[PDB]
Amino acid sequence: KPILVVGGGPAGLAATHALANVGQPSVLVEKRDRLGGAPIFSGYAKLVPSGRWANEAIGGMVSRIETDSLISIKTNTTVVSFDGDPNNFTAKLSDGTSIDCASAILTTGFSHFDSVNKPEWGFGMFPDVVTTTQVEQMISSGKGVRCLSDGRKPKRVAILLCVGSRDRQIGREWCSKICCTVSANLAMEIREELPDCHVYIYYMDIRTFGHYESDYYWRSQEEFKVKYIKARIAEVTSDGKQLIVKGEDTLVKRPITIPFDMVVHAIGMDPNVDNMTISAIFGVELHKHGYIARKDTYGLMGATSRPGVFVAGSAIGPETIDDSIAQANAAAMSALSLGR
Amino acid sequence: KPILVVGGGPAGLAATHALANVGQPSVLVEKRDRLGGAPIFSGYAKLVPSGRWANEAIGGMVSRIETDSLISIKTNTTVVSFDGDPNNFTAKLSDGTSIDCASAILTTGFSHFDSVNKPEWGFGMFPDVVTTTQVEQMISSGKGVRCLSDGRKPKRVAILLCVGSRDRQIGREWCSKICCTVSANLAMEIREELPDCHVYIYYMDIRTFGHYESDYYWRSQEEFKVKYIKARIAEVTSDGKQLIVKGEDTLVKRPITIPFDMVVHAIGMDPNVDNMTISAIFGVELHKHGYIARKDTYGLMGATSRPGVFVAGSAIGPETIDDSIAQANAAAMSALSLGR
Ligand SMILES: Cc1cc2nc3c(=O)[nH]c(=O)nc-3n(C[C@H](O)[C@H](O)[C@H](O)COP(=O)(O)OP(=O)(O)OC[C@H]3O[C@@H](n4cnc5c(N)ncnc54)[C@H](O)[C@@H]3O)c2cc1C
Ligand SMILES: Cc1cc2nc3c(=O)[nH]c(=O)nc-3n(C[C@H](O)[C@H](O)[C@H](O)COP(=O)(O)OP(=O)(O)OC[C@H]3O[C@@H](n4cnc5c(N)ncnc54)[C@H](O)[C@@H]3O)c2cc1C
Ligand code: SF4
Ligand code: SF4
Repeated sequence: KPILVVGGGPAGLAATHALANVGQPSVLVEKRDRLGGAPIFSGYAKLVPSGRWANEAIGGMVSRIETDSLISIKTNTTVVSFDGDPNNFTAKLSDGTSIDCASAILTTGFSHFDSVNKPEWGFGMFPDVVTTTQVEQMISSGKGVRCLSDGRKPKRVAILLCVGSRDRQIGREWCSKICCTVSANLAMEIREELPDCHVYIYYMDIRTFGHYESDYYWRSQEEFKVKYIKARIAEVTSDGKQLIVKGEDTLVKRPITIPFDMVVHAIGMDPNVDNMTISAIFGVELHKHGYIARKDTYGLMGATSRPGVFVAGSAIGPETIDDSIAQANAAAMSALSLGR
Repeated sequence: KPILVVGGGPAGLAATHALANVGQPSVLVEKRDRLGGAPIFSGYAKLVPSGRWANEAIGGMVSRIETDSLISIKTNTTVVSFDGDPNNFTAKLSDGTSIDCASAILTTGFSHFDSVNKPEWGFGMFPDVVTTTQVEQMISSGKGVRCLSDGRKPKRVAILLCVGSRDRQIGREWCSKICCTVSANLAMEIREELPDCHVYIYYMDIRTFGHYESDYYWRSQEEFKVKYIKARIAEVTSDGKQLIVKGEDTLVKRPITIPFDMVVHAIGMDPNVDNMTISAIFGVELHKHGYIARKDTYGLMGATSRPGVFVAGSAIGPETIDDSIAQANAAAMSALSLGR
């Protein structure tokens, strides 16, 4: 009897591999054409905290399951119906396949915030307003960091933190957790490629928690001369030659009008746009902010509101790769407990 | 053979229970007289993010293993020698017992920072300078938040963040990760008990990441009127009857001299004082800052530098309870893979 794992990103790749390593078969259902989740589909460059290229690090997590006979992979597929009870579930797939499964682990991840939803910060208005995902792709493709307007190397880059996060006005109250460290990492990578480029990070708080404090926040300043300015950004405009970052220096109303060649948005981790459908299909409760709800960890690790259905990773909220992998292995550990 | 789990806090309690739930026996070695780790021996009150009392939440994690015949608990015991290879280890315990084990999981945790090590901030000088652990104990005992000097209810409380963290001068470069949220939680608990008490939190950054942003940072301000001031604290002194917090108000570079009844230190999570001994005994590498090193998560989740030895939780660095529990379940999952 296999365990159904839904979503083939870092979390689903970790859960299926962990189960295969104890001789438990699984079926991995992935909606996209390829596995790897956001780090692969979105072309991430070097990951935090390892410094390894996502194509290699997550690519290896994909490779090792693609030829493991205990894992049946279904790409370009979704679960259209799910019924039954623990050790007696039936999952029907979009291609007509029916799977008799013991349990299900939801590793369906998140959705990148679309910066068109924060219009005052200029995304979609000006080509040189880019997301962190675009910068990751410029680096990971080896093309390099360049302005989209004319292909030039930027001499001044601003990174705006909290784009689509910590923003009650657009219904996104959460902190997306990893964007501070990702921005510090990207700022160092920009500086390594472009030694004449000045990088400024405009923030509300810097949240390089744990080991990220010295490895990313300190290092970005001392080795790479990245500048950090506490400011509430009002808008991004254009004077026809440069982009202009307008805001209030500190937490008060001290006006700032600073010119830049490129403005990067540290976009947040929205709940997966498919969560209302996943909730209806699997019969699992959602968190008040739209993520898939998880019970407290002291009881059954990774449990959803439904017996026999588990959840791990960014499906539950903004989350890092290391934590998503730990959660996925733990949810696999909980699903195995149903066999007694 | 059984799996050896060292340290009976949240992580060790989670690993042993998860193994027993799949029929794998374990031996839990705990140096102290009781299980529960820091939340129990340090008398934590309500936990984040659950809001449940640690005595109930972690107490249940202890209870459920104390009568599970698949788990052999050895309190007041340490591992004095460890030798062998995966599926062929021998652990010798301080009580003379010898354990033939398949693998070992290190869940040996951390050590609370002692603020006698930041003397300019008044700990040990004045009875009303307390740690967050002391405030947790005032609440969890049901005695309530009271000044040690005369037993009065404080009317003004200051919480100083980053005590023993983010401080290169004392060799503690890391961010201790959970103290921002713990302080916001404690500030709300103080306000709930003492409606006439004003609580001020002095910070460098507020790091209520993920779901903690709206549940703790925003709620502490909007529902509980907790005040947050960005400031670098130079010293804590006394005028004879009250404490004086002296610093520099970051936002508008101007000095501050503010009176308080109680000053709380948000103490950091140092590496376990036993880590050099554990490293020597188990033959595992340490992180540059003294924690137990963990390999990257993309390979084998929870692996140390030594084959067959795993690590989870605050042993690796400052860590939350939910993350420590997930990591412990994941390390149990990796230890099970050694059976092939
Ligand atoms: C710019 C940027 C850089 C980042 N870099 C880092 C970094 O360096 N380090 C770090 O720790 N974190 C990083 N993160 C965070 C990282 O993206 C997440 O931790 C990680 O992708 C979460 O993995 P996951 O498996 O939970 O979800 P995802 O990566 O979102 O994978 C979910 C998978 O499920 C699939 N899926 C979705 N819906 C369905 C459905 N209905 N049916 C079936 N399949 C479905 C998706 O197609 C996808 O393949 C970064 C984030 C951003 C925005
Ligand atoms: C004031 C305060 C409040 C906190 N509140 C929260 C909260 O609300 N929510 C949250 O998520 N986090 C909280 N934390 C963090 C929390 O304490 C940790 O996440 C948690 O204790 C880590 O669990 P652990 O099992 O890794 O380690 P520990 O709790 O440190 O347990 C380690 C165990 O191993 C034992 N041990 C140590 N050395 C040896 C050895 N040589 N041999 C054998 N046994 C050994 C110890 O005696 C102990 O029982 C708080 C921290 C502080 C300082
Ligand atoms: S991690 Fe940093 S950039 Fe991301 S939402 Fe939180 S405070 Fe903003
Ligand atoms: S979590 Fe907050 S209080 Fe703790 S070290 Fe980090 S910034 Fe300081």
